[PDB]
Amino acid sequence: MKKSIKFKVKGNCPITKDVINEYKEYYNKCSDWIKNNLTSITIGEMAKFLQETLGKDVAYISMGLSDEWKDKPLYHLFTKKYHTNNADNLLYYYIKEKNLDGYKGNTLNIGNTFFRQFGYFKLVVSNYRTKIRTLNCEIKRKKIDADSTSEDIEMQTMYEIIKHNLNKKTDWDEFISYIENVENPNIDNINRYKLLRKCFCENENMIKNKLELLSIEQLKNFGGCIMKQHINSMTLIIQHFKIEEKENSLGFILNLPLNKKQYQIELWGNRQVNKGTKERDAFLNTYGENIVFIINNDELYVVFSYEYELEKEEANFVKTVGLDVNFKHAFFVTSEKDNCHLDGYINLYKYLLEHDEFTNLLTNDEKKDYEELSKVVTFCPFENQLLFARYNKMSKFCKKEQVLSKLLYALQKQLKDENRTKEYIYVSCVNKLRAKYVSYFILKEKYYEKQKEYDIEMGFVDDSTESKESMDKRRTEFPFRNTPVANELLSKLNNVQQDINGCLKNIINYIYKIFEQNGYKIVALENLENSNFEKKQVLPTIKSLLKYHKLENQNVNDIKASDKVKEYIENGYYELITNENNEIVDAKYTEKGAMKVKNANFFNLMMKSLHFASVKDEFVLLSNNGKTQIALVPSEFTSQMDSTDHCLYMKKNDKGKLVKADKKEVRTKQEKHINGLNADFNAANNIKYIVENEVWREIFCTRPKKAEYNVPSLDTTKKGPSAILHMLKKIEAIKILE
RNA sequence: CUUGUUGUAUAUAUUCUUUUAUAGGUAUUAAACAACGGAGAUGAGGUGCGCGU
DNA sequence: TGTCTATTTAGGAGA
DNA sequence: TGGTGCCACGCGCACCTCATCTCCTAAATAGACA
Ligand SMILES: [Mg+2]
Ligand SMILES: [Mg+2]
Ligand SMILES: [Mg+2]
Ligand SMILES: [Mg+2]
Ligand SMILES: [Mg+2]
Repeated sequence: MKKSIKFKVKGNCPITKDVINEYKEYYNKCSDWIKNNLTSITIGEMAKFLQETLGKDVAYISMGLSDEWKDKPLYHLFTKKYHTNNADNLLYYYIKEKNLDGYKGNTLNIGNTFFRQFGYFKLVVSNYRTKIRTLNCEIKRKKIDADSTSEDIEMQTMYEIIKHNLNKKTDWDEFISYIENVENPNIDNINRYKLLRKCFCENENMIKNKLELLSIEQLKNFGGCIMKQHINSMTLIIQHFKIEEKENSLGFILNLPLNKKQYQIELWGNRQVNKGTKERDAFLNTYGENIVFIINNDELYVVFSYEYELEKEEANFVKTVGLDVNFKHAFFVTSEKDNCHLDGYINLYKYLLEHDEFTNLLTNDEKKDYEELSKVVTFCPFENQLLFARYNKMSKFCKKEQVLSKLLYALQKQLKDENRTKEYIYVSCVNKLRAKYVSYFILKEKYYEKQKEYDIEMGFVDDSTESKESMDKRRTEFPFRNTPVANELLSKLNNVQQDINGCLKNIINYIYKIFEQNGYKIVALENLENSNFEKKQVLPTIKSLLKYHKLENQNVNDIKASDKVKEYIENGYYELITNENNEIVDAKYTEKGAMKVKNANFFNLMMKSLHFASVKDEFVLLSNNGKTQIALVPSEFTSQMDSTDHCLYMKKNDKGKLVKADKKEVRTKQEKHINGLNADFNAANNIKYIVENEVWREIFCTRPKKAEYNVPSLDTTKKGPSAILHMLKKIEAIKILE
């Protein structure tokens, strides 16, 4: 397979930001024409024009006037059945004969072949291929009543196939049995899905054809592929260029055709391609025609590609370990009791408990929970509530955060003194990660505050909704992103997130090398794909407490609102500024309510900024060269199933039916599972079981294929609670709860 | 050219920064450890703010 | 009369 | 479900994560300049 190496240009280069901007504008004009004619023009018309004017007996004109494509619209060139080069040539020479992109050359006089046809136009065509070949549909949900039109119900069945992935009839049968068979079902939700399931069977193929028709019909409203204003990149493909080792140096030289002559661009050396290594030999003998110019941080970089041989190892199944990912007490918990057998490993929870100062702050049960976690093999102590004590100064966890931080930094300095580099790097990165997330949160909140200030200041008066044109033009003419305030905040946020990513990579590398050193052949992980959880608790804001809640002119003495609104009013969250007649004119977030809003934002943003569903990607990248491999398992009911029986907990019903027990019934406390273990130790030991048992490995995990770059040795196709729950029942992996 | 990017110092000084404050900016001192397939686009989501309901 | 660099073209069913 | 601990509709303007796909070629000829 082909890899990449970046190089930094050492001197001055003709490639400036203006050249790249001109390239980008040419991209935009070409894509604008393509989007304006994606269905209006036919392939046969373009081919006929070329044959009549230029008059060539070439294959790209013969295939365009063939009967397969003579009548079809322009977007069929981007489908995977049409010949790639033939479609490129037909489109390019039609646009060129017509001058449809307004091309008048370029500033550096770069060879028009290497700049226009095989540069921006080639990227445009390759982008429009991705759009067409993965064409989707956009349907807005709607509640269907008992007496509703056929068109409304027909659309909603297509909607449910799009979102919930209901292809086969078994997909519907599992989904209904997942929704139905649970304590306290929602009758309204089941009625809609049953109606749509009935409709799906009667028009199943018509649904699959109307989906395609609607996708093609929506392509008219497509805005086209647009090269963003923040790109600062340019790709040229040149068949004949040269890369030579610079004599008496560790650098390289790029000989490039620039305005009918040869230009030389000097490149800094790269430790990925060193003089005595085999990677320099592979790079220098197998590089490709791809050349990238990118301006990152006001500096020019050059990218290339080259071939390489991958010797990634196969799975072994001799010693496996699971791993759950959490946020409340530990970042990573394995499925292995710590018994002073792993080498290079240090227990930070078994370090915290050795100090009397920390345990004295612990209540009797909390102390037992920490002593519970300290026997497992854990990593990177993250404390969601203790960390928020840094921002919320009037908190109840403040003294615990101070002691935790002090002990952690003392351990860091001690490890630095004793020359234990891997452990020292790990501890320092844990400290820095905890510190940097708070900075990220502060910067995000400031961004929100400044945006609100700017919007209220502008005072956008718009005539009507439902259309952008009716609204004030200033709302599009002067958006908040343009002002200088927004740019500094985003720069600071990007820097903080970069630090976070680096620290996380260091921690994961530590974990992987610990597992690799002792002879663990496979590491199993959850298949995490979403981390954008909804903000499940947002207090009714000032606008929403007076408009949607209709509390604007009600009575404080007699509040005609919801029970939850009564709960909120009873506590001091709000400041109702009533008038002389006890009519509310304004409402203000008090200190308690504002702090609650900040807390909700803090925990919601923690899921994303720490890249919850991307640590398996780091483990895969480390598994590309290492001896330990990676297995991805479905992340359903792993923190809801017994690790000592490998069974689910299902209770009876009022009708005597076995249904699914609530997730909060097998989980009394968030740290304990009813089986008498730690839930993270339970969840990680569930994860290991799929790999451990040959039966479950074949049932849930895909067959081991050839080793590939960024590919787990074991992966999963099934995605969804209904899919996993259905398979769990069929193998009798179920026990009856009390 | 003892050479690229990113992470790692609770390191020295600062009438620096609450818009990174157990951290950064600005200017120094030091050491190794590690990872590195790049570009663009499209799509699905979540979240912020304003105008309406 | 070379001597380098830009620039077309690349299939398919049909036979 | 997973992470926590359970949550309003339209129009827009912006920022983030995560998934997926394209693409990384070679020969032969035409032209620019002496
Ligand atoms: Mg988990
Ligand atoms: Mg940094
Ligand atoms: Mg867990
Ligand atoms: Mg660097
Ligand atoms: Mg470095």
